[PDB]
Amino acid sequence: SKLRPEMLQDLRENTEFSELELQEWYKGFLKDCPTGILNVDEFKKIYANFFPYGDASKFAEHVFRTFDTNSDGTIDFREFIIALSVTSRGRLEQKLMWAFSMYDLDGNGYISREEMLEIVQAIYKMVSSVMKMPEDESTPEKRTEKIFRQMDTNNDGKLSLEEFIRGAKSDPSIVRLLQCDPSS
Ligand SMILES: [Ca+2]
Ligand SMILES: [Ca+2]
Ligand SMILES: [Ca+2]
Repeated sequence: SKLRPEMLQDLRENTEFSELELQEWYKGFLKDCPTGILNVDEFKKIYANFFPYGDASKFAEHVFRTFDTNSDGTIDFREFIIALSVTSRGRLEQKLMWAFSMYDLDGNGYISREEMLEIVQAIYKMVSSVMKMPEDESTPEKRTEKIFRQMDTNNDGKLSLEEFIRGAKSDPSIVRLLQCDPSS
């Protein structure tokens, strides 16, 4: 019912959750996923709460690939909570590291254009029914077109991690966030 003391400490180190929150998350996790393992179909049902199932499905699949760090087809409680912790309470630097690890489809250390386009397409499909887009990045190809041509510094047609991180920071939602840096 409850995390072992040895387990608990490993997760306090690798997440930004308190012990109480970890115990509460674990209980609730087993509550909702009795096997102790989340598979892809389950993960799609989670996303389907927030956006329509069919639409959200391909994005969900990519997220799952990334959460599933050992890459076996399921997510244990550890992979879940660590992924949750990073994405929801991580440093900005390490959020983008994780986002990069998602876009780099074949895990070679570079995002190719066709890797980018693919993710961007999935985000657009999930969202299509409910958010209405800017004007110039209001099509996956157009967007992928903006991103590369703002982020590919050395022009090899690939994004390195450092290119990725630097460029993301001129996203408006980051430009906003950064105005809240408590270093004033
Ligand atoms: Ca796994
Ligand atoms: Ca790649
Ligand atoms: Ca490059």
